[PDB]
Amino acid sequence: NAMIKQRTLKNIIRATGVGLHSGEKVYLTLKPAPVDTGIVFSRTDLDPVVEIPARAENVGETTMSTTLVKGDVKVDTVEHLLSAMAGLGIDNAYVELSASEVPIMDGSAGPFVFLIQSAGLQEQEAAKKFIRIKREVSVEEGDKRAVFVPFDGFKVSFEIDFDHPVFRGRTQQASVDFSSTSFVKEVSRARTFGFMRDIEYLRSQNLALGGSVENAIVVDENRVLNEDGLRYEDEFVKHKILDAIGDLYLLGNSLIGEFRGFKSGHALNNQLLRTLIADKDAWEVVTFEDARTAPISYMRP
Ligand SMILES: C[C@@H](O)[C@H](NC(=O)c1ccc(-c2ccc(Br)cc2)cc1)C(=O)NO
Ligand SMILES: [Zn+2]
Repeated sequence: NAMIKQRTLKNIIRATGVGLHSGEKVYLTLKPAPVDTGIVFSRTDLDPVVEIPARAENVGETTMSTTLVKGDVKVDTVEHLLSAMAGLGIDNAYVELSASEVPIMDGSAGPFVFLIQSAGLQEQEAAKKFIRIKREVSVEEGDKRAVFVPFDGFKVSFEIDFDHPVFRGRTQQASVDFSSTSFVKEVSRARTFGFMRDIEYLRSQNLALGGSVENAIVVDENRVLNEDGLRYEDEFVKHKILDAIGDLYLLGNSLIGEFRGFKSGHALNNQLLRTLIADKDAWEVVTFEDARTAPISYMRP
């Protein structure tokens, strides 16, 4: 039988861009890593070089993006790159950065999934480990909720709630079941977004210095300002799904289960992970010695 194997990169990937929040120019380098390394961020601009494993315990700030911290060393906005890594089944990789923030690229996981697939994937000689949800686990705060439900595969449901003319109809909720729907085709191209009133407040405080219509959907009181429009009819809720997939990948292993989110953000997503990790009776580590019988499928490398 053919086991589901761990994956890394076949070749080194190089990217350049700007941090959404910092506005700083950053050089990103993706490198192959040995079996059981996981995703590890590396700040190569520092002396000595500081390594931060992409794990729930290393999550610092969770206000507008997911930030990893080790001492006072930070790696900001890891969620879109981790979403791309999770979507393509990359287990092990070194993510080298020349600055404290992952480049925003076009605001989606699209440019990352393209850079990874261009370099190609390398299957490694070790079984891929999955975390299977055995019991329900939920976290709430006010009207926000995030839940893990046992499910034979991988499924993400998300609902947003904006009282705004652009956000009416069935476009405010989406469910993606990865047994029948491609992360690449239906999720990866969904861009980050911001409302003009919030952006004006951020700018007044010298925040979100790298943001523009080139790396985000900008919505005022009545419309989308981007001249070229949306990539999906429900691009906003698909971006929240992209975010949830990246934040969930801080578990350090692919999930076998279902995520449901209602107005959930980076903070509640990480509180859900921390609650699941603490509740050892709600999950177990599984491997698939026969890919045929597996409830999750990855694209060929
Ligand atoms: C969607 C939301 O959860 C979050 N994005 C933001 O908080 C955010 C997105 C864009 C801007 C922004 C866009 C354009 C301009 Br001009 C300035 C800021 C600010 C914050 C996000 O994608 N986190 O991963
Ligand atoms: Zn995002």
